[PDB]
Amino acid sequence: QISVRGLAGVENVTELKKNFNRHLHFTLVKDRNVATPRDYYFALAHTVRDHLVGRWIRTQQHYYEKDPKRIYYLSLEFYMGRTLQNTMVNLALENACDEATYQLGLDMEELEEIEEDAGLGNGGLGRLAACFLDSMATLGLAAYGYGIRYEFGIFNQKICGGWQMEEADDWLRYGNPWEKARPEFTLPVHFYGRVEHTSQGAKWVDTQVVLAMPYDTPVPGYRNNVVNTMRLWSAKAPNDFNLGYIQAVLDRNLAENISRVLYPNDNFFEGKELRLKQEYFVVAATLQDIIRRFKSSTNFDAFPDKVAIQLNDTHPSLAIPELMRVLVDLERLDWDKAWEVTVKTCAYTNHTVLPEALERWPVHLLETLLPRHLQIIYEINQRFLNRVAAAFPGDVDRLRRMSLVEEGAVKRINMAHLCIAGSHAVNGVARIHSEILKKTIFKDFYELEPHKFQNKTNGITPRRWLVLCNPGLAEIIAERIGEEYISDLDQLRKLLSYVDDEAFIRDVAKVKQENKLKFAAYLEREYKVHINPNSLFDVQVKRIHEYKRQLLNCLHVITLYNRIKKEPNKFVVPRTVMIGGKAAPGYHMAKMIIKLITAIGDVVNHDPVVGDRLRVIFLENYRVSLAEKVIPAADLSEQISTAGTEASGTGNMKFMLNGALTIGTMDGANVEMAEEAGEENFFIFGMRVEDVDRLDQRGYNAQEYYDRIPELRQIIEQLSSGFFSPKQPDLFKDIVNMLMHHDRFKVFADYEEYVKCQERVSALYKNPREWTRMVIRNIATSGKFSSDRTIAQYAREIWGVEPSRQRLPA
Amino acid sequence: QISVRGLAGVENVTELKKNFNRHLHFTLVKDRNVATPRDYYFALAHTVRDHLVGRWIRTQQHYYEKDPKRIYYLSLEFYMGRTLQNTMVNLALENACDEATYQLGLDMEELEEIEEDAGLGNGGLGRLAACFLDSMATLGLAAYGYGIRYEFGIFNQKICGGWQMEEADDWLRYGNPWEKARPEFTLPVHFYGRVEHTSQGAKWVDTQVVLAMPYDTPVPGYRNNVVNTMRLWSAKAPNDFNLGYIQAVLDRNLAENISRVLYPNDNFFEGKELRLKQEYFVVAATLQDIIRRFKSSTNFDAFPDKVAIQLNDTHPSLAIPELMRVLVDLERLDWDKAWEVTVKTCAYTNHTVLPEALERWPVHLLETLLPRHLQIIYEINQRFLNRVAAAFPGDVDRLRRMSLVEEGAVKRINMAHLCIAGSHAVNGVARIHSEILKKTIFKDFYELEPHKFQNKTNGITPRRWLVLCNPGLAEIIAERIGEEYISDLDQLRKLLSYVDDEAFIRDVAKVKQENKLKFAAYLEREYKVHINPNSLFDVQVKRIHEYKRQLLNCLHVITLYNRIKKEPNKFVVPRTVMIGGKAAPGYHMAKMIIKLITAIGDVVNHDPVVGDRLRVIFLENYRVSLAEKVIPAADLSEQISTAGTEASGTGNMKFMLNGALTIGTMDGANVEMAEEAGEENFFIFGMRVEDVDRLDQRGYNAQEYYDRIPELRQIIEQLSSGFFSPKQPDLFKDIVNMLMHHDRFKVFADYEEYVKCQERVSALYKNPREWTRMVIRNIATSGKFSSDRTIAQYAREIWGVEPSRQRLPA
Ligand SMILES: O=c1cc(-c2ccccc2)oc2cc(O)c(O)c(O)c12
Ligand SMILES: O=c1cc(-c2ccccc2)oc2cc(O)c(O)c(O)c12
Ligand SMILES: *Cc1c(COP(=O)(O)O)cnc(C)c1O
Ligand SMILES: *Cc1c(COP(=O)(O)O)cnc(C)c1O
Repeated sequence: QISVRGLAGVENVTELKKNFNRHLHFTLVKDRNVATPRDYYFALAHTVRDHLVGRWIRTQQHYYEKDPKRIYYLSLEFYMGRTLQNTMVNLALENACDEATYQLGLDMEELEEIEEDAGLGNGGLGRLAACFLDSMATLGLAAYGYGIRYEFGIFNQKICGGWQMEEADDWLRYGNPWEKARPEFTLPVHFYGRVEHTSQGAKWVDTQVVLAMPYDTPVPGYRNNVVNTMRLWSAKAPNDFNLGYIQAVLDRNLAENISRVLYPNDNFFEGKELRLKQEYFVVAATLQDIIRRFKSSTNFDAFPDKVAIQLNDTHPSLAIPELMRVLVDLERLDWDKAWEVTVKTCAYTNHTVLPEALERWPVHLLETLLPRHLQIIYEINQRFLNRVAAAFPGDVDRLRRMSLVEEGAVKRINMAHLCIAGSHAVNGVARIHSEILKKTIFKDFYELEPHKFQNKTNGITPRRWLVLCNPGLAEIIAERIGEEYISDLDQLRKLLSYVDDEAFIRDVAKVKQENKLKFAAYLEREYKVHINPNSLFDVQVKRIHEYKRQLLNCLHVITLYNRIKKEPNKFVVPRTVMIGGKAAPGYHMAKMIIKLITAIGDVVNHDPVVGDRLRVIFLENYRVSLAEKVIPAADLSEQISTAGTEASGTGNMKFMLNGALTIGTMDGANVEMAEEAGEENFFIFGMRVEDVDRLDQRGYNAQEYYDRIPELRQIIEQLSSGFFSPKQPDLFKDIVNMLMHHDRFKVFADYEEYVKCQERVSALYKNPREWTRMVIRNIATSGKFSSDRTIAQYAREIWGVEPSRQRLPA
Repeated sequence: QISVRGLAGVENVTELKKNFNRHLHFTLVKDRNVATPRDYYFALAHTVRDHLVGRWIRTQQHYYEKDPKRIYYLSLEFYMGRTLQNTMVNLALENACDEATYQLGLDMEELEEIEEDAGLGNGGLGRLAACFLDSMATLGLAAYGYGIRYEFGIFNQKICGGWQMEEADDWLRYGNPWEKARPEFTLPVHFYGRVEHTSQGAKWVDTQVVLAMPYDTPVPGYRNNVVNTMRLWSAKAPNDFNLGYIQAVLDRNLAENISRVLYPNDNFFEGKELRLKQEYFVVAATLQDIIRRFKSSTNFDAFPDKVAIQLNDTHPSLAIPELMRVLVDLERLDWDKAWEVTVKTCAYTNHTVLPEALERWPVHLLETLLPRHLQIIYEINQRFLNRVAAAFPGDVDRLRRMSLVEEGAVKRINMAHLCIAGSHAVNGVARIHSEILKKTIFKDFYELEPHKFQNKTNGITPRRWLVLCNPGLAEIIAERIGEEYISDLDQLRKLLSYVDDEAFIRDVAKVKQENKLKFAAYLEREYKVHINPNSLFDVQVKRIHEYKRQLLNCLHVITLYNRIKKEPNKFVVPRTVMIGGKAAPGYHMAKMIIKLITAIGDVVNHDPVVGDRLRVIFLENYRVSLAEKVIPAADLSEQISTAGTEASGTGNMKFMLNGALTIGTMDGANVEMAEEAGEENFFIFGMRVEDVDRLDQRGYNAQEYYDRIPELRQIIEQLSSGFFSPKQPDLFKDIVNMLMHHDRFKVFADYEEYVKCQERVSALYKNPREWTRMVIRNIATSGKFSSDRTIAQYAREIWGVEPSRQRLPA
């Protein structure tokens, strides 16, 4: 149908049909009389997977012979979403499979909808990992993602009476045709036990063993025939485990719980033992696999020339003392040489400055669980602090601030400090965030080793985030500038020369229109709710947090509502306000915010005076595959975190790429995006970082805003007095109370500027031609935010490897 | 190579090679450079499985169109062993696969050794189920085996210091290429809850739900292109299960424990709640599948014309009240019509008279777990006892004896009584066992309903138990009488005309010789132990029990030893005594017997005066695949249970078929085997049933035997005084104590006759020609003990369906 989806060659189509029928018969053991749509999905998945395997085997063979430096991307999260369409897109099979399926009388698009998300992450950090794997394969890097094969990923969110309920996400129930179990490469991981000192050094003894079984998933590059591996470990008990009889067998569950479930906290540290076991399990099994591969080429001097380990946040920070343990305890290198190798191997990416996200493990946990690692940690600390003492003699406060060991009722290890001491590079994830690392929370470390600290602004894959989810937009762009921009997104810059082209303005706006009709329809089918597709689609989708200020958005929604009620007969630009995202299960406040949103929707959606001028929708179960649908359909992207709190964001980038305008604060990558498009092409408002700091220095007093802004006061009164909750008048008193007295995120301080700026958005939307021209300027300047750019910068400035666009042979 | 293994056609061999390489590449994702022997096994398994699927789909389609009466064989155990070779044999692919593998430079026989046993049973009862499935498919019956997919089958047995240690049997670790998950046919099973009575009848409410997910395994008939299904249920939690968050997810394990592990008791009842859950889980999920299939043809009158349910022991006895529950509570039939349908549907096979095997569930367990079933049970009981009252008026003792409810400190349900009341047929498993059911333990039931009680003597499949494990013997038989005997074992009778044929005597004896060399070699390789292959192979293999009298065998071994020590320079026929089998984990006595055997082996195998005249080997980890190796190699089969205790046996039949002579009591099927071969062709000794009864009537006093038999006294003194355990002199005092004071199985009463009869065996073994002639008479008369005969008798006299040897089209 559309060109970017590749060729439907006669031969190709015939082969796909025959392979489909082969899998349906031999793999699924069905005929056409009994097959369900699910059977059909699986037959297609197996047919497509068969095209990946030869390329997978050739790529892995290529790395064996050439022996390039290998990149190991360690993460507790890989938020992959669906694999089938992505695989078609990257192998250029999309149109052929469309044709083949059509001719067997099936709708490929219906079969696509049957695949479960691989929801092995919370939000930004795990989706980033997924984008990075795509980019590493597209750039020909010898890269491996390593993580945990959780049996249950992020919970499925159901809204019941306006409250979130969590259901287990049983994503393996029907099988995963993408993974290959590799039970032959099972490795032991040790826990508990104790340290004995011999003449022969320290020995870690009387440990409990858990086995780590790896599952490999192929990661295809974009049309280059490279297929890299994502390896996820599963926990299995040893066969002599516990070994009355029955209970010993049933107790195998305690060891296998390690890989059972993803912790569903986004940007929040919970100090539970099972989480620490997860962290150690992935690090220990991964390092042994790393060392094994290196030995198949005694001489550890070359180890950092052959290996890079990237730590995605501090979650795999134990890689540092684990690598020391192996080099010192098992390979018998002396301390200083081991440390040298460790530092040159490891690099740390920080993802947040929020203090509640920082991992600080109680010493007594590490003592019981990983006694040897604790000793290595104290030793790292001592040698590190001796270096601080020598550079800053007499500065006793600096020593206490920089210690890996924090004093207190409970002693704790600061995992961020350990990552910094034990890495040759530390990066933040957007320019302002990296600056903040240098000026505030890692200032002391920056003064000791300025050379360690770098920026690598985040990006997103234009494969998933444009060609896959927005084929119509991909197509009208390709019609003008060709197809090359897909692996070279800077080429979108060529579109600035079409900003005054009537046919292009028309086509951009038509795509948006088609995307909106398609989403409006999807809302009706799967969730029985009726929207005006001529309204402005005002979207905020992301995890529910106080720092993300879904609450600021609510205040605006209520403001529009109160303006309509006051002047019912005035014209207003119609809007559909869509907010979606999951709350962490024990995050009470986040759960109250979901409930407030549904309560506003209960009042606004049923008021006959409002008509179809304003609708408030809560998008249930927000996840990667819902993002693929709602983002192409958006007009306005809400990115309204208090300046200084969103390290980067990546949602902001998805929407820029897909033809939405942005209203946001100067936070995170919003700053770079505004600089790329021009500030006049962006809806910037609110305090800057400097403003937040000024306000904190004299004290934030929310009452001042309440006293001076009558629109704001009316909103608070409505909330307090039961307007949004007639059956429980005081239902929202925690929200009000927090806003008036305990708001770390300064919702009221940004309210006036926000509402004003929202009026400018409305004014521009009345003028379709100028809106679409500003959109074109956004899309045309989104090149920088390709994760292909990000990855090339990690490769050159951290890993010391050269990216390559060369295709391997077919 | 050998004819019975089928044709190696040029085309067939070429296709197998290409399919092998396809699976190695696409299914296993390996090339020849990285593949392990395990990879090679899997490639072959997938290649062979592909030949089963078309036949599987055609067979199941055939049953849909013809709609024959369907047989449902319900069992908590299916002891399948390995599948690959059996599948080749039944599809006539064996020689082609041999050729194909050879040409790719692989030894098929090495790859065969890599497959794990499917060890989903304890012993005789579960192997019987496996033989029956083979026979049902060979006879063209529309039959389904239903059971539980246990994650851990019977434990792997390791001998450590002469003691059994149990290790978990993780048989799915590497995947099972034979099964097909069928997650779309998942069904709910209910537990706990309570009964409400409406005007609308009783309703079972507030239950916990566990889901039953089915896995299907193909069962191929012998060269008839029929492939039947074995469906095993796995337990899964519902997604809203429990649904802090993490703990709720981890607690999913409590529901999934139902299918985790096989209870490793053979012929012993342990009244634990988890076992009752297993029993209900398989019955509830199976009945719903049965009813569903029946409805896809309101009218339950025809239900027994379309369905037979065979209960393999009382383990699925809850099928009876479950079927009542569904008919009465859900379909709203009146009681009497439901009962009529239930009785005509169900049939019960009893497998033992040992009282410790009888299942008697405490009322309080059923009350909590299955409150509605308990009410149906009391109602069944009441109506049943009213029928007894009317036939035997005034006989109040009969009422108490026949009750389904036993009185006592703890009230209990007698599951055997329930099976009898609720079945149109009850059978024992050998002629004497069925007679004993009529005369002793079910006498009262037999007087009420004589017509219910039948015999169906057990048999074994000559596919696994001859062609597969003993191809050389199969071949020299086929050379004389052709190949037809494989599905018509009565044709072995034709061999009596070769009893005086020198070439045939020579070939029978040569096969035995080859089998012994092959086993002698296998002992050396895999277990480092050195045997004389010119000795008599004296084998006792079976579960370790007191009733099976491994101890009587030990006494004989020690007797031979003491005779050699007394007259070292006398000639004796050399023997290798091999004893193997597992003990139930908490069966202390069974565990002491294993230890005694190893202790005798410690003394006998290291005595230089004995030389290679006597060896005592404990065969570790006895299981189906070890039986396939040791049985073809045996000369003498020990079947020496106290008369009246072994309901049938089936091991006895395997050895008869494979050219061993038998020494045994008149117990079980030994009686029918002796009657088939002629008593002069069998080594019969010991008390008959009548003798045991006479001895019980006046009191068994072991001291009398000790006082009168000096050989016996010396043995007891040696045991008592530490001869077999120098480091712990009193190690065997429980054994001695039991033998002298508390022996229910009368080991001493049979000792003298046993030793004498063992001398006759030795005398015949000195005369190779006459030994082999007696062997020929055994093999030639083993026809009756084909499970094809057994199954044809169940089909005609219980199920009311006609067996068929017609082949379905290819
Ligand atoms: O996920 C959570 C995130 C945050 C949070 C608060 C302020 C700023 C950043 C993150 O607080 C929490 C507090 C809790 O008691 C809890 O159970 C949680 O799961 C969270
Ligand atoms: O499996 C068992 C079999 C028998 C047995 C004893 C005499 C006749 C038949 C069977 O006794 C037992 C006693 C136990 O205490 C025990 O834990 C067991 O597992 C068993
Ligand atoms: C991109 C993405 C995120 C990150 O969104 P932010 O707005 O950067 O917080 C979270 N969840 C999903 C499903 C995503 O696709
Ligand atoms: C046949 C068989 C049995 C039954 O043997 P008996 O001598 O009848 O008790 C038990 N275990 C295995 C592995 C078998 O093959």
